[PDB]
Amino acid sequence: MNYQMITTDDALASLCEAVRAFPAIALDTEFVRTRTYYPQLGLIQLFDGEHLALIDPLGITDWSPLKAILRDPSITKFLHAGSEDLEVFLNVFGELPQPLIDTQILAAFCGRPMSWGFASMVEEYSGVTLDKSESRTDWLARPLTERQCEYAAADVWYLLPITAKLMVETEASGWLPAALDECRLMQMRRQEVVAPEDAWRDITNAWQLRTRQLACLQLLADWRLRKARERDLAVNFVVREEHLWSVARYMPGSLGELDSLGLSGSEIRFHGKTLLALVEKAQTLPEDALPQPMLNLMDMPGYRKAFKAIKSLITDVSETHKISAELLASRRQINQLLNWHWKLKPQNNLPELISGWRGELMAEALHNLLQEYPQ
Ligand SMILES: [Zn+2]
Ligand SMILES: [Zn+2]
Ligand SMILES: [Zn+2]
Ligand SMILES: [Zn+2]
Ligand SMILES: [Zn+2]
Repeated sequence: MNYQMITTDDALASLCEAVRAFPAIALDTEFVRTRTYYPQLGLIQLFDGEHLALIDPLGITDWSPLKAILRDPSITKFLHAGSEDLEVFLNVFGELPQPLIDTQILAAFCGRPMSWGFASMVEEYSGVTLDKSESRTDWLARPLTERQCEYAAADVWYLLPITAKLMVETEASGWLPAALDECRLMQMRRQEVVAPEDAWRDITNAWQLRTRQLACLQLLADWRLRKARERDLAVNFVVREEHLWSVARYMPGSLGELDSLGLSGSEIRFHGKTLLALVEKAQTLPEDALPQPMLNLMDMPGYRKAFKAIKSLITDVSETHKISAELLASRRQINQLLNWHWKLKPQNNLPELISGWRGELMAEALHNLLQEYPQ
């Protein structure tokens, strides 16, 4: 297994010139989890069957050649368990590769766990036991060690042959259309960008607040997300989630009160004045500018009965179509459908359970079931 380190624009351009003739490439990335808002990318790996490249983002300035490869419809891009990879791709390229297929998703439609690990999959198809000794290392350290490079290279080297095997297995089972739609769905979700004004909607206990308190949370979460993106710090390193909620709930009027609420010395010295000003702003906001209270799905009449009924339906669909119930519907997706049914919150698209491949399988049954619960 021979790999090439690519750290210059010219080398990247040369690589892509050769790769463009191939029908598919295996991709992967390595990044570290720190306190930054955007993950710190340490490496991108690519393999077309002949060229195995380890691309060092620190040495690249012009990504154009690779972005061209990544959007080329004649080159199928493959990865395994790529949720985080999608995040990194959007941050460095501004767009996701297409067409892009995830072997973990293909395997799930073939009967494997939605969380089937790369090493396990490689063991199954190649009989090779991967070395995980370099999995949790510092991908930003330089130069990377030979062992690190080998680990990174193996993630695409062994993936390519498996992509061909799984594409055949998935097609042979009749689930390829569904698997590709599912891959598209994950990609669409990752592309969604949260506007600062909507940051509050993702705080899971925001529903417990009254109108004035919620107006405060909206302003606070908007400010925090913008600050996080400005400083490149995860939102909780700006102001802890619990602390931000407390400011919204208790509507403090002094720095002394922020201390009483538990905010740290750093949060107070850097953001105290701002937080208090946001509270005051919400306090003086005109009622016609206040947000509507949230409707806790769990407190809607019939919720528990409907949830149980849907779970039961999913089980029947699962046994009939010989597909995992977890793949058919997660708790998140069931709640998404019920939030839609009862119009408990704004949703951009139709619920996943009654759209795309899932809808084709059970939308009729789900709509029939929902007739038992008043909108
Ligand atoms: Zn060239
Ligand atoms: Zn080359
Ligand atoms: Zn990955
Ligand atoms: Zn990897
Ligand atoms: Zn500011």
